[PDB]
Amino acid sequence: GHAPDKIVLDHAFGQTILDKKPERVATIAWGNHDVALALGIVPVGFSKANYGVSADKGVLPWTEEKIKELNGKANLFDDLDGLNFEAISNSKPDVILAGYSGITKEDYDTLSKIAPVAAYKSKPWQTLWRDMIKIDSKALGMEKEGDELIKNTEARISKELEKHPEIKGKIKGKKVLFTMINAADTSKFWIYTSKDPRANYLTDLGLVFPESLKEFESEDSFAKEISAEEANKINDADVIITYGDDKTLEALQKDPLLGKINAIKNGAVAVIPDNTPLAASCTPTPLSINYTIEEYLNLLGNACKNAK
Ligand SMILES: O=C1CCC(=O)N(O)C/C=C/CCNC(=O)CCC(=O)N(O)CCCCCNC(=O)CCC(=O)N(O)CCCCCN1
Ligand SMILES: [Cl-]
Ligand SMILES: [Fe+3]
Repeated sequence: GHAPDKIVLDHAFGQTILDKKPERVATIAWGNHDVALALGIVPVGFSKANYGVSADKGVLPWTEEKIKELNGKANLFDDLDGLNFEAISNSKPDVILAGYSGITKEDYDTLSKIAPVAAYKSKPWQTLWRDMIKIDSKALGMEKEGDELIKNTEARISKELEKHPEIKGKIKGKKVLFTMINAADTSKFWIYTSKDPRANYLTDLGLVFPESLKEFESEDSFAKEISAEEANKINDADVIITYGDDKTLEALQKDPLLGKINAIKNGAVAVIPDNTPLAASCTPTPLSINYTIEEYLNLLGNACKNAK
């Protein structure tokens, strides 16, 4: 029969060429294994999740669910402390997926000696969920199936919003900032920029970014650390999203500086329970979205009710 053409990947570290569809697939960093799994491929090895589950388990629920539905088993790399090059070698992969990753040039070179690497396009950790699918699925020789995975995922998002008309209308057009605010040390906090997939995902849910975000937008990173003394700059946000717990909101409202911020003052804050599957899903994968989007929308919806 007719064999597939060769695959040319243009990424941040140059170019990667595959001559056939890889049968043995390794993935690293975050989420890339879910792209392979959503395409019906069980990886010969992938990185332990360093967020959302105990280190003992190391695998997120939607990821584990798909694996068992494929009658496969989870082969985890012991790489919570950093890339485990030997473990990757032992898996004998034909390709290494890293479309969403923070690997360095040094990392890429070592990995490429093991197997062809699908790296990110621009800067570390600056890959949006659609682009993550595009990169990873192309490297698997499943570019066409990848475009259909994107289509079906976009459809799942849209249908879920349609299931909750009140929430959809409530959050539509609301100005949002995804942040990391620690109620313990409120002297400074993080704001994730539009280059970050967990911020971009919010625009898929119907929300928009305030114009103040542009000031913090840059080529540097996916997140910007700003002082609490500059908190007035984000008064144009209707709703603020941050990781935290059941004591976070009240602590922020009682903060002398942060408590003056409109969204915080109004209670228009979506607190995502830190180190839970829900929290981990905020940087979306095709598997995570289907698993958590309804719970996510309920938090966002409740926060946007307090928005003026
Ligand atoms: O390796 C990660 C772990 C979980 C993660 O970083 N998160 O942001 C999820 C919520 C984090 C929880 C508690 N962690 C830490 O608070 C520290 C600061 C932190 O993670 N931030 O996002 C703050 C801006 C970052 C510091 C730059 N650090 C890096 O560039 C690493 C990737 C980084 O910190 N990025 O956020 C890119 C993310 C790949 C998403 C998940 N992979
Ligand atoms: Cl509703
Ligand atoms: Fe982070």
